Amino acid sequence: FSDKYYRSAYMNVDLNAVASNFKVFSTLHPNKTVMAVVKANAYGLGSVKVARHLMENGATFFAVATLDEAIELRMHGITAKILVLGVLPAKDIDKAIQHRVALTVPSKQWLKEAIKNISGEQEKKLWLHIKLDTGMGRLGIKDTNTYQEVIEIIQQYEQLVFEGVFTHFACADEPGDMTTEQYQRFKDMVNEAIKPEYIHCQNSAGSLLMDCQFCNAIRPGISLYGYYPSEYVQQKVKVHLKPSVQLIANVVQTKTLQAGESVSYGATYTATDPTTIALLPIGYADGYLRIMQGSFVNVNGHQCEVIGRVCMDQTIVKVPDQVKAGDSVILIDNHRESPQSVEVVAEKQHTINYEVLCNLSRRLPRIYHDGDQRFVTNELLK
Amino acid sequence: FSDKYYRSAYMNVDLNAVASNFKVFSTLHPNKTVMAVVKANAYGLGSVKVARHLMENGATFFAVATLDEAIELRMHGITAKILVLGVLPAKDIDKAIQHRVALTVPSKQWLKEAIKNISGEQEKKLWLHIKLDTGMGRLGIKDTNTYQEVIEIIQQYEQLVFEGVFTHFACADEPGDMTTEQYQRFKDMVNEAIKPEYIHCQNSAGSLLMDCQFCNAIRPGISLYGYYPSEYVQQKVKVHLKPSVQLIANVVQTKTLQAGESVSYGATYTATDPTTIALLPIGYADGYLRIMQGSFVNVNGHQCEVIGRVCMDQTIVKVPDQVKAGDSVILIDNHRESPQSVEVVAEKQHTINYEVLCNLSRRLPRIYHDGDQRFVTNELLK
Ligand SMILES: *Cc1c(COP(=O)(O)O)cnc(CCC#C)c1O
Ligand SMILES: *Cc1c(COP(=O)(O)O)cnc(CCC#C)c1O
Ligand SMILES: [Cl-]
Ligand code: NA
Ligand code: NA
Ligand code: NA
Ligand code: NA
Ligand code: NA
Ligand code: NA
Repeated sequence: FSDKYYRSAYMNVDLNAVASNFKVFSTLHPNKTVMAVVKANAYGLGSVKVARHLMENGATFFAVATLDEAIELRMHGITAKILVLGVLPAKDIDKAIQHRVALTVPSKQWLKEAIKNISGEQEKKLWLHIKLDTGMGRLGIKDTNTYQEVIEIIQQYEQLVFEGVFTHFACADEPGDMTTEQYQRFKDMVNEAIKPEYIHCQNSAGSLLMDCQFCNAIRPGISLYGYYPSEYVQQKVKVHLKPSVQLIANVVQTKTLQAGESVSYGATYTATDPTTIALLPIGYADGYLRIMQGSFVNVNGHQCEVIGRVCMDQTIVKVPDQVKAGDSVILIDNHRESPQSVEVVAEKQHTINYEVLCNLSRRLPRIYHDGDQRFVTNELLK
Repeated sequence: FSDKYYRSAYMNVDLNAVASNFKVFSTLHPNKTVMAVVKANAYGLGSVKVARHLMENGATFFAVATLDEAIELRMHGITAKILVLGVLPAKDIDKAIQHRVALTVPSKQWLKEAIKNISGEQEKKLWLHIKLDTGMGRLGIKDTNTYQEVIEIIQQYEQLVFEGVFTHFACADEPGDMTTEQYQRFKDMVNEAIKPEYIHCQNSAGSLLMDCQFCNAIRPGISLYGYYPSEYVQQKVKVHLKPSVQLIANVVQTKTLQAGESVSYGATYTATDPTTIALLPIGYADGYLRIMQGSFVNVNGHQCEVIGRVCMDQTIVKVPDQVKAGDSVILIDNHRESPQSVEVVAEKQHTINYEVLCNLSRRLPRIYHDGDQRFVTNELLK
């Protein structure tokens, strides 16, 4: 029954906006493969639906964080190339081979362990992308000799393929020399060995700000979904990105508080004079976190304050008398210049747009728009 | 049956602890039905597994927030009584009837609309619990005349059953007279009409701090899972609750930063002298939010600082030289007196324990423990 929902709170996900943003990247980098980053459930949009729609618009390569994410894509019909960006436990190597998923090599020791765990039951090629650390300081190979040795090991085993090499920028969304230094260091390492088929270093910020002619693939994530990685990037670039997400809830009913009556846990809001309130069927278990108290939402065109504590499943809003049961409320709006933009919500949460999206929980249905056609995913009813 | 998982980051969920906490409440209130609150996926633990286990230990009644949650329980074999605590859209009334789910009545107008939407295709009884507002100030009937009229409407339709009446405390977890006042107001209203089968007002805090002899059912949520609703409640009561959750990740690999090398986005941590770091395969898309930077985690017995920005899928920790790949890291510990307790994590997040648990995302497998038996749910592969 996963195409039905029974509470009027949901995310609208505009797949046409996503496809449009993908085309912007394709057009900016016409000689590169766009390796769409759909990790973390496509940043809360739903990786299965996003990846399927992107394949219909010409995507041929995805990146995810974990093998679970890659297998989830394979099980739901994705036949594109997939790279797992995290480090797979070596004992699970045969599953990556079986499912035709490319893996990240973080170190020489990982590769040696992976080789020891290949049983021979899965005989297909293992596709490998070697990760270089050029300044991010997480896992990755830092020295050129190690990079060369890993390639030489791969060359001694017919089953192992050196498919790609990559790095990742730490500060591409802010001004400074770090990004150019990382890119030059990447080239310096990659130029000391045979070149693989895929060479990639650019996230959304990198892809929006630099050509990087040396690379032949890019890895945009957040900007596919229609968000600039930072304000600095938005200010620097001319390309228009289309926000893909709205968060909507309908007023269940309105109620009148009299002077001296409080609302919600802790009695943290008390009416001074007759005040109309609206109850919304959404709360912090949906990802509309407690810190959202004091924000404004858009109730049928009116800017209305969230008052009292946000509850697990319910949120209270102070509203004008015209507001009635069934009115639509936009809590996250699909426009950057909006008091309900993802960025404004991120500022209220003292965080970044990425986290606002990731917070949106499994309890929210996703309602996908593709042209006239509409599709609903409700994870609870799987 | 049991799912596989391919990244070493997970939640341990101790079902024995949950059953033990349920028994504490049954023993505190031996003449009451314990209506176990398993809304929001049992506060992140997994409502299907929790509810099944509680039924095996004598639970006969659950409460959830939404009809989707109730149907999810029914589809996975739960045959207990279930009350939806939120307001169902009136158009969906036949689905509640079909699935034998009790509904909350918030107002006379809702009931009239619900009645208009009953088609006759589902002929089974519709079980109703009337919600009274005694101070919480959300939806609910606040006046006695309206309460009586709603009961009189229910009495005109053979299909409709007045099964229960309830209210909810705003401030039961803090000192003050509000809770006693609400309880007396509840009794004053309920005593003006015929009494239904179920009479309930106590959440975890209410159940721990008051007998409420007038009521014949209680609605504990967070304390079933082993957490006190507040520090005040913990300080006031002698009953020991057993925490049910650990959040675990294994070190993928360690690495040495030299002086002047930075880590993660924004280069927000720079080593002053040779520093060993560990990479953990968990991040803010898992619910370990960015604000956790600067916290301590427990790496194989050693207290270790989270350094640099927490990423979507990866977290960096500063570690002693003894730490190696594969070491277990406790990020949330199943002990209240711990620097990794849920309450300490909640303080770092500037929130409450409830939200820390709700934040734990669908990407984390839940590994259930029942004695020596172990069972895994991994939503990505479901
Ligand atoms: C998430 C991520 C991206 C996309 O970043 P945004 O465009 O959303 O800012 C690109 N590359 C990697 C690989 C790093 C590794 C391993 C990501 O993790
Ligand atoms: C969540 C909730 C509970 C349980 O609260 P805790 O024990 O976890 O503090 C009890 N009752 C209601 C009904 C309110 C309504 C409608 C809950 O929503
Ligand atoms: Cl990295
Ligand atoms: Na080879
Ligand atoms: Na190129
Ligand atoms: Na709460
Ligand atoms: Na009746
Ligand atoms: Na980030
Ligand atoms: Na979350």
